[PDB]
Amino acid sequence: MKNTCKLLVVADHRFYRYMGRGEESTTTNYLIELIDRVDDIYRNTAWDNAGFKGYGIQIEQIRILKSPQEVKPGEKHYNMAKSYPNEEKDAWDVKMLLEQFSFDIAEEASKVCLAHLFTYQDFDMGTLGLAYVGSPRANSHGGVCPKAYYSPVGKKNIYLNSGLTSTKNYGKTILTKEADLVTTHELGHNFGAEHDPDGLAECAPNEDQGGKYVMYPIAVSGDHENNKMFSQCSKQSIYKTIESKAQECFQERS
Ligand SMILES: [Zn+2]
Repeated sequence: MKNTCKLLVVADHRFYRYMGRGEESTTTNYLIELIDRVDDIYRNTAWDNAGFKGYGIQIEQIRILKSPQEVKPGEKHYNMAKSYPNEEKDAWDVKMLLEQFSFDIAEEASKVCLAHLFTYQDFDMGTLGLAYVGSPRANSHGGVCPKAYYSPVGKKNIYLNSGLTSTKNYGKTILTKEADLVTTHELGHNFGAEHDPDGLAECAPNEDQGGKYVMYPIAVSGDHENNKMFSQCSKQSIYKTIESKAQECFQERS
């Protein structure tokens, strides 16, 4: 039916050079494969533990920004060669970066269920990504489905159906299996999931119980059985969002 959230996938010049080897083919295939692996997790998840399954993601359009964005003095762009505010770090403040991407990609984002940015930046405090949390409410801007949000400062309409993933952490490239989980997790927020309560052991098992689920606030290793699965807490939240938003912007799988 309408069980697929089409994506606008964007790779900046950093991801192109460091993850893609300066090759459009390589960068492109990497993203295509990663999204498909993430899609397997979503598609096989039974949100109602019964029959509400088969919902996933699929790339609608891929954009590879081979080189940085020629910028002028006092202006900033998410694909600009240098980082903001501290260029020396070559890693933006993740929050400002997600907002900038949303501002600059507004036009295209209005045409897709979700827009996701892939970069290669070593964000402070082991941060690997960020994304706006979705909601079942139609007038709630964040997450799945485009809903114009007038940005007082931006002086224009933007869409908060976005998120980003970085495959660099502590000076090195993270593992492929870790990359898959960062994106699953960020898309998870987009799909309506909040962080698993570090209290309710039902949603945050001990290592001898299979480990944490993908939406735990501290990045899982991906070594354990539960690491690439959504908890009950996440299933309930995402089910709620999907139930109403799927009718809103989900399409059929191509
Ligand atoms: Zn999170």
